[PDB]
Amino acid sequence: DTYIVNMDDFQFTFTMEFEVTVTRGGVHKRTISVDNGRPVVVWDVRDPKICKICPDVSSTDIEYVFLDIQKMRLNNLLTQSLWDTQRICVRYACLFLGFDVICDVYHTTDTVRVAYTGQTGKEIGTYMIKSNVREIKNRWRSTVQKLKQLAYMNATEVEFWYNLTTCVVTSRSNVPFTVELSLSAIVTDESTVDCQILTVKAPGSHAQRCYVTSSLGWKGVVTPPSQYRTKRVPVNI
Ligand SMILES: *[C@@H]1O[C@H](CO[C@@H]2O[C@@H](C)[C@@H](O)[C@@H](O)[C@@H]2O)[C@@H](O[C@@H]2O[C@H](CO)[C@@H](O)[C@H](O)[C@H]2NC(C)=O)[C@H](O)[C@H]1NC(C)=O
Ligand SMILES: *[C@@H]1O[C@H](CO)[C@@H](O)[C@H](O)[C@H]1NC(C)=O
Repeated sequence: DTYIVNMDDFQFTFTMEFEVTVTRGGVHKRTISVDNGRPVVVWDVRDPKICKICPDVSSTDIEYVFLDIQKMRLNNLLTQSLWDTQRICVRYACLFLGFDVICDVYHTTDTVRVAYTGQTGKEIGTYMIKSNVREIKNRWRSTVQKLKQLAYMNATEVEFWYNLTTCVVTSRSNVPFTVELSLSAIVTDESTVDCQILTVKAPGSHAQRCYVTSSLGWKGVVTPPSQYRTKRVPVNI
């Protein structure tokens, strides 16, 4: 019931990263990521791409409005007084602890990098986030818990075969991870708001192990290479 949801909203700790990039020539981008992972919501230069297990983000939701305001702010900075730069980016990296928030705020231009660390909003930018912590946590908690579980080793799919050895690792989480062969390699990182597909191929390789290392704090192995492309899960090693 509502009572228990409230307590869980408070107790669950996580981070959200809001980022906006504005470039001279009309190319902008707004994104939301959680737990310092890949973006789960992307607005490209329309409607955003929103991860399937993400809450809906309408034009009036706090997340959308925060990013919209930052975008307008950055446009102003370019037009007003930043001609020594072709682009500007702002990033709010916020920790939601209880109903408190600590954000590190980063601004980047061609020649200048700025960081305001440890902002609590108690500077205006963080204030808006701080003032809406309960709503944000309530909206995102379930999404963030699922994203962690989807990052588990046993939710990770691995196609490790030989034709020329290839290892394709698929994850439905935004949690970062790396894929390494037991070896000259080619590494491909394809990602959408919904999944990550990391492929490592080494031509003329007879590597017998494909390792998967997760930011979540785990490492697993798939071995030996198949002759066919079939999905398996990494084994703790
Ligand atoms: C899937 O695996 C998890 C445990 O996976 C490990 O721990 C994760 C935190 C992550 O680091 C993974 O990559 C690791 O491989 C299972 O969850 C555990 O289940 C046991 C008993 O079943 C329980 O005592 C633990 O508390 C659980 N771990 C936690 C804290 O989540 C989960 O059951 C597995 N799911 C399936 C389908 O088997
Ligand atoms: C396997 O080799 C064949 C040609 O012999 C090629 O068409 C195919 O793309 C290869 N598959 C992989 C996994 O590289």
